[PDB]
Amino acid sequence: ADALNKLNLRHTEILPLYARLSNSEQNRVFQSHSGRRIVLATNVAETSLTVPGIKYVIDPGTARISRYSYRTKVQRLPIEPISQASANQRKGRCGRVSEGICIRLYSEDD
RNA sequence: UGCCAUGUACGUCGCACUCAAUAGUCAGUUUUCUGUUUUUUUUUUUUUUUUUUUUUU
Repeated sequence: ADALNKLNLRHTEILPLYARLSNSEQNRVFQSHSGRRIVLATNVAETSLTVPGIKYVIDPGTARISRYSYRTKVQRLPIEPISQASANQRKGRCGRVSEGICIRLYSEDD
């Protein structure tokens, strides 16, 4: 968000979404606008909220995932590449209203 | 308190100071660094920093 607001794209506003987000802000994601909104979201939008009015989707293929190992006896949440099913879900999150394009910031072999 | 017999033997002398000067043996390639003063103090205690994610009579 700071990088995009430093970029200052014309007729474009920057909109976040995550789990700890305010209820009012989560409704402001849902409300209308004028122009283009670049939404930066997480597994919340991957799974639950179904943010509307999205044309294209960027998948870096990256998510923290909870984990619990026997050596450390402690819950961790490492940064791991998302699955094929997670990639397919993030891909399908954009073809709701019209034609969708999923730009994945990694390789097809990967 | 009177007397004491006669002749009877002599000379001259020495001492010192000393002694010097002597044989043969030629030569050693070119070039080089090395070098000097001056400000001096070198050294002084620090700190809290980010967030997958989702459900429970």
